[PDB]
Amino acid sequence: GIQGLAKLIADVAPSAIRENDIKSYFGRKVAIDASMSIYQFLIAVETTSHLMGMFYRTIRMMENGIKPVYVFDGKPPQLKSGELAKRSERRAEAEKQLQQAEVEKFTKRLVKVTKQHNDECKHLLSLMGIPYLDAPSEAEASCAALVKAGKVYAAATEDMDCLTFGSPVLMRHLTALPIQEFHLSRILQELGLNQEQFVDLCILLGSDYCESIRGIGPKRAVDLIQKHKSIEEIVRRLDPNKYPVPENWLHKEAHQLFLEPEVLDPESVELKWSEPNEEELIKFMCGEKQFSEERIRSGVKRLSKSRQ
Ligand SMILES: CN1CCn2c(Cc3ccccc3)nc(=O)c(O)c2C1=O
Ligand SMILES: [Mg+2]
Ligand SMILES: [Mg+2]
Repeated sequence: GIQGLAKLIADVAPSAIRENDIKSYFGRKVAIDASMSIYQFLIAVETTSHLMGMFYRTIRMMENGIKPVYVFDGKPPQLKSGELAKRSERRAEAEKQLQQAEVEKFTKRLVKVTKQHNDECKHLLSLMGIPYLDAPSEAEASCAALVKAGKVYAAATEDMDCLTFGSPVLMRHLTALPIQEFHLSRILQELGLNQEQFVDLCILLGSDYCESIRGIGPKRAVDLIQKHKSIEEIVRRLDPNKYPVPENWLHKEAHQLFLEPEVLDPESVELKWSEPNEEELIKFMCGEKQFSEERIRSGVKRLSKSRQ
């Protein structure tokens, strides 16, 4: 995510954020960041919470006429050609910050979406008749591309860096309370920045891909981006003794990653929603995952009715 982005937009561009009832979305298609959704199900208060949340939160969407397409993460982006970055390195950064102390905040970040979580959620979605795509890299980047192409109305994720990846519309809290909807065009207009400049502001705010300048906070960053437009222009004017830039700063590699990310082909995708398979759903959820037969049978019934 982008450190303090949702709070900064609430201060500078409040009219880009709108809170709406889930009843206002009947008939809409959304691209859900499945990796972040599974993560959110695992951290809420062996485990089957990933399947429980996937089954009941998807049935709720279908009961409110929302048609979801789940997008799963592929390989992590590589910023340098010499090194091999792994998503577990971010969880290692979260473990250092945890033992220092916001204690609960860093405890959530340790949680891994395992191989078994992804495969069992894709198995559940197939039985339910819900389509899913595998993104070549970040699912939030592919959710944004599906929106730009007009394939779906919005990207549904808790990840603010979906705006950084260019998603025109971002819906938050769909798998949780009203839906929080962000409009990128309105954000860019109120800040007086184009997408390239917004990506550099997000870098200075704090992203998962590189460091941000120590000493330059959120208000100072907006100002410096409004005046100088780029990070290369800001660094060439900062006092190197007052504000030293990070050593071996990957800000250029992070910028390219956000502007031209590796995304799925939206035209290769032919979205279909099909009838749930009740017999195979009971055998998997109850027979294999020890779920209550009556609670599953009831959910499948609500889901079948939602289509017809
Ligand atoms: C599958 N997950 C796991 C959680 N997650 C987070 C949350 C986080 C932040 C920093 C280190 C670890 C996890 N931020 C993202 O930016 C992000 O993309 C994800 C994600 O997709
Ligand atoms: Mg992210
Ligand atoms: Mg993600």
